Amino acid sequence: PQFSLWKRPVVTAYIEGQPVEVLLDTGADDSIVAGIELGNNYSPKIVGGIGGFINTKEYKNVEIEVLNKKVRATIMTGDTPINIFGRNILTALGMSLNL
Amino acid sequence: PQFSLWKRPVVTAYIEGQPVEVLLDTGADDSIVAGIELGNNYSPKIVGGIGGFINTKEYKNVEIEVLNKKVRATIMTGDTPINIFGRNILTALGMSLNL
Ligand SMILES: CCC(CC)NC(=O)C[C@@H](C(=O)NC[C@@H](O)[C@H](Cc1ccccc1)NC(=O)[C@@H](NC(=O)c1ccc2ccccc2n1)[C@@H](C)O)C(C)(C)C
Repeated sequence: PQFSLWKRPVVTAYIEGQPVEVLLDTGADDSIVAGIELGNNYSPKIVGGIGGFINTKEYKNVEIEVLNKKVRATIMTGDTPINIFGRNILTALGMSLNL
Repeated sequence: PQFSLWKRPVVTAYIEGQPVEVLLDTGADDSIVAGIELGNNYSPKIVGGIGGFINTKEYKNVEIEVLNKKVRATIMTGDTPINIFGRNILTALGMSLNL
């Protein structure tokens, strides 16, 4: 699957079985999701954007299913308007930017 | 060119002859750059991400040479910690996201 960027590259993934829409982001070093419960086992992390900082709850070894593919990675959780799949997940999946 | 996503997909662009290092970003709707004087006629705007928003200057029909191509597009200027080329530019170069 090849995505032209005319529209945002958005897909449906299941995080630990819960379905969500995520933006596949080659401009995010990290993945951050909002409104899903991931559990008690996390670490406070502080994160940056264009806008400014945000504090997140950091989950590791999270079961992800996206694009007919199974991965495990670090998910952070927080106040994010759109949910984002960064370069850590993208790499694990085998995606690439082409020209 | 293909960009594995292991490291940030960064490249050298010339914006009106000035060289710049930029982020190729599938999760950026707008293109935003710091430290170039693009001049006088612009339009007052805002740009936001994670953490919040910032004040920008919107210029139109800027000349850019990147990836061995020549485009003309809108670039904002503002105090971004990293220069970003969003989907508006990527779409002009004919870049795609693949798996
Ligand atoms: C360290 C943790 C990670 C967390 C993502 N942060 C980074 O890797 C830093 C990194 C970064 O923040 N990358 C993510 C960026 O790619 C984010 C992703 C995104 C999309 C949509 C909504 C929110 C956020 N995009 C952006 O910052 C661009 N934003 C948007 O396209 C965008 C779209 C819709 C929105 C709706 C409401 C509020 C904000 C909205 N922002 C901006 C350039 O125009 C730098 C500063 C280098 C670009």
